[PDB]
Amino acid sequence: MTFSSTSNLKELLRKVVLDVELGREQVQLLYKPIYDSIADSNL
Amino acid sequence: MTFSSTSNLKELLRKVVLDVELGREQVQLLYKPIYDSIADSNL
Repeated sequence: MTFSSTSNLKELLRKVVLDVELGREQVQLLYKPIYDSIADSNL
Repeated sequence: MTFSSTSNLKELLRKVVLDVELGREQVQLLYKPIYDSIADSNL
C-alpha cells in the first residue's frame, strides 16, 4: 500500500551492488623491446 | 439525362478506394548498443 512509507527503513530492502569497474588499471612491461635481458642468477 | 442527378446517390455509383500508404512509423530501440543490460526481478 505504502512503499513510500517503508522506503526509509532501508535495512528491510534487498541490498544489491551496482557493479562498476573499480580498481587501479593494469600495468604493463613497456621497456622490454628496447632492452636486451641477461638473466644469469650468478651475476 | 445528366450524370449530376446520380451524383448524390453514392450507393448507385460504384465505389473504389484510392489506394494509398496509411500507417505510422515503427519505433526502434536505438539505445541498446550503448547500454549494458542487467536483468533481475529483485532489484
